[PDB]
Amino acid sequence: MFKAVLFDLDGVITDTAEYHFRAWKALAEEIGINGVDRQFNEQLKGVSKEDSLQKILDLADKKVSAEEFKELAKRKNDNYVKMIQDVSPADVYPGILQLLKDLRSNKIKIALASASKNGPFLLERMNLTGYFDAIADPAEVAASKPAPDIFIAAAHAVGVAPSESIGLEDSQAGIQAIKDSGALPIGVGRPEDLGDDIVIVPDTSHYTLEFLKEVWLQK
Ligand SMILES: O=P(O)(O)OC[C@H]1O[C@@H](O)[C@H](O)[C@@H](O)[C@@H]1O
Ligand code: ALF
Ligand SMILES: [Mg+2]
Repeated sequence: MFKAVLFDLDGVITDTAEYHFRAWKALAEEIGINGVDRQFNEQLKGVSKEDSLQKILDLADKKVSAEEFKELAKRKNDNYVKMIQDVSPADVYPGILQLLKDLRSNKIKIALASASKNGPFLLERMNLTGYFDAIADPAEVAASKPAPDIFIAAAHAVGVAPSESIGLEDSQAGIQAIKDSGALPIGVGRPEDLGDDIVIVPDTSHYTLEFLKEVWLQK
């Protein structure tokens, strides 16, 4: 039986992938780049703040100064941080709170494997901090998603091997990170976005302990 679950945050625990998208799209447009639509945004999910900005600049073969790059990343973060101030426990996605309770009651470790530097603040807004045994610090890993490092760090932080863990993700980059960590991925979203080669559920209500057990036994 698996011994840990490694959670992505944005688009898994709550609908903040939507807010990252809106904030990045707004930034892109301010700089005259119009290609950040929902389809392109699938390439941005899971990616660090700096890598996100770079992917956007690349879309338009645009170069900015180092000073401008720093200011643009700050402007997007400042906007995003404003957007999330009113997040509350009411915004926890369906199933997630119950899953945390059920994991905790079955002595399964719970770790956050988020790229977001806003992760701790969001878990506090949602009254979830006390369910997490560890939060992997995304500033500490030498490499970000789709590198596996953040998932490996999350597993190690709760004393479990990645191979004894499930990872939950909504992104292409994050699914790849889980695969390369040795943990078992279960995605949430559309197979058209996340692939047909892993288990994908259509919405978070499917993330029950019963189902995670259902998947572990088979794969
Ligand atoms: O800018 P932050 O809060 O550090 O977030 C980093 C990344 O965190 C990931 O969880 C999101 O999927 C990305 O969209 C985001 O860019
Ligand atoms: F959506 Al995340 F780390 F929270 F990629
Ligand atoms: Mg996500």
